[PDB]
Amino acid sequence: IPKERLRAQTNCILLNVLKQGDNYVYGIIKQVKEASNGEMELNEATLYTIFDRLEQDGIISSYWGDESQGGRRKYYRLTEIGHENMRLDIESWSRVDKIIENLEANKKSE
Amino acid sequence: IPKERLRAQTNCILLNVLKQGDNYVYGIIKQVKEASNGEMELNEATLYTIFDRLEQDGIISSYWGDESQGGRRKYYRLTEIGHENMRLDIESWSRVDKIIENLEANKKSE
Repeated sequence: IPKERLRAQTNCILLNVLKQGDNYVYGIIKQVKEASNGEMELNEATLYTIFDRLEQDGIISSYWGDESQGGRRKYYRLTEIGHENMRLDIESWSRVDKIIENLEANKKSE
Repeated sequence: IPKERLRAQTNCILLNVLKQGDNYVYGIIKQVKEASNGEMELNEATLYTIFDRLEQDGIISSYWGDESQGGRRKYYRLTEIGHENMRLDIESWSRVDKIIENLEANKKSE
């Protein structure tokens, strides 16, 4: 319950980083540290566990980057399904919020 | 994934009904039908499955109502833990949204 809340919120934050453009682990981790004012310092193990599921479910794809450094670097991209699922999320959840303000309003009536 | 999104959103809507005051199945189902403009017509089986978990985890409590009708009627109440968990949710998720607008802003910088 305290770990389940986080799981969703981490996943949400990570996918929004990939919304800003394709990225690789440390690029993501440093961006998250920055935008969360140091609160959320992500682990590589955590990020890869989450990314390994997301890739399986077709929400993100991985590809090899430019190797003009003399080394491998895995980039991550938000797929088509993942863009769509991200849109439906905002659609569903704003609808929910309309349904809730209607229940707070049906109180005022009754 | 399409069923997991709903599970969370149903749970959220149901707990907000119990925010408006203690209630019993059909009172809840009719209120949800109303505030969702007929879209969400809940099943008793569904509602009770969800409520049986929520009660186990201590988020809601059940009690017997007034029996001046000559019949049993189970009411449901949002517990202390459940009020707190509902507050933390809004706390965490608005923070998340700050973290996201910061990632959409760190783009504009870079």
